[PDB]
Amino acid sequence: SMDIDPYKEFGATVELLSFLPSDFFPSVRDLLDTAAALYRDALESPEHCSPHHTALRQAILCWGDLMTLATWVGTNLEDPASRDLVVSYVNTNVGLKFRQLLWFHISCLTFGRETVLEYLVSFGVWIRTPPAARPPNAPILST
Amino acid sequence: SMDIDPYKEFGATVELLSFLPSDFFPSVRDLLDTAAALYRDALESPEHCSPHHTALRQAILCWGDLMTLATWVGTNLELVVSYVNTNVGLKFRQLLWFHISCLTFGRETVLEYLVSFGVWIRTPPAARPPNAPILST
Ligand SMILES: Cn1cnc(COC(=O)N[C@H]2CCc3c(C(=O)Nc4ccc(F)c(Cl)c4)ccc(F)c32)n1
Ligand SMILES: Cn1cnc(COC(=O)N[C@H]2CCc3c(C(=O)Nc4ccc(F)c(Cl)c4)ccc(F)c32)n1
Ligand SMILES: Cn1cnc(COC(=O)N[C@H]2CCc3c(C(=O)Nc4ccc(F)c(Cl)c4)ccc(F)c32)n1
Repeated sequence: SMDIDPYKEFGATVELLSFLPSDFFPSVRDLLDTAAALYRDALESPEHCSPHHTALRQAILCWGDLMTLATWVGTNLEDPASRDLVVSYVNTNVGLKFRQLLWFHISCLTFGRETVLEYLVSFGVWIRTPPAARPPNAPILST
Repeated sequence: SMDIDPYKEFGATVELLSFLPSDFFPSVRDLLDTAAALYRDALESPEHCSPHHTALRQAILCWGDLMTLATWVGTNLELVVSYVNTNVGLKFRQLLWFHISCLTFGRETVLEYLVSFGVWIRTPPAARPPNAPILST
């Protein structure tokens, strides 16, 4: 009966990240490509660097495990579309969680946590303003 | 792809933990229970506390997502649960044990114990002392 919030220690919460709609978040493919492109040397490094790095390290690997289970279904699980349904669960339902988690951490390193959090409410408020009055410019993430 | 080692930032490797045999590690139920008993308050806290705390936090939750998925397949299809607890179980048993033990007794102590144990257990019956080396504060 323990309840740990992956975001608590970084000044956010699961409720908060779910304020951004599903379709705001980049893909997992695109997210890992970006972590590598901007951070491989630090993630692969033997320094802590930041708490963010530590967490990101763990989430890439954890997504890894979920993906190596997804490959293992089929190549070991005999039945046909009862195999596809599992790999479909993995890539859409859990994938959303990790899309949230990875975004949060790459975006925090790239842009700074306090800037990430402000952009988060600002986009959530903005996107929910209906088209009728919602400005052309969604707010921006920068630095 | 990049090759990240979850142990590297704490001065060990996946290789080095595999030195300890499968049956050295407690069960996951037993590991999570100890995490809670010894650390619930720090793990649920809003401070980082330490890199070990940060990583362990993520591992518990990760194991949780795998259980979540495992409970899901049983009720949404008709096992896959064989693989989750046999193959993947061990990896999290290693990772959970490593971080809990590092916080409990100290990284450098854990690493000394880990080599001394792997050597000791490999010394065959005929000559292995009956008393294994000890892990303690
Ligand atoms: C050039 N510049 C300087 N500052 C800015 C930022 O501007 C915006 O994007 N404004 C947005 C804010 C939300 C909103 C609403 C609104 O009422 N939104 C809303 C949506 C959902 C809610 F739940 C609530 Cl309470 C309010 C109506 C009109 C708006 F223009 C805006 N640009
Ligand atoms: C002064 N100024 C004017 N424009 C700018 C820069 O504007 C951009 O084009 N910013 C982009 C960068 C990505 C991003 C995201 C985002 O979510 N990015 C993201 C973060 C982490 C990731 F891993 C990935 Cl794959 C994407 C959300 C909103 C954005 F506006 C922007 N400065
Ligand atoms: C001379 N002396 C001084 N103290 C003592 C008595 O100490 C013990 O009985 N040590 C035990 C403590 C647990 C443990 C483990 C272990 O790794 N346990 C473990 C670690 C982390 C966990 F999360 C869990 Cl559930 C179990 C491995 C070897 C051990 F010897 C001991 N004699």
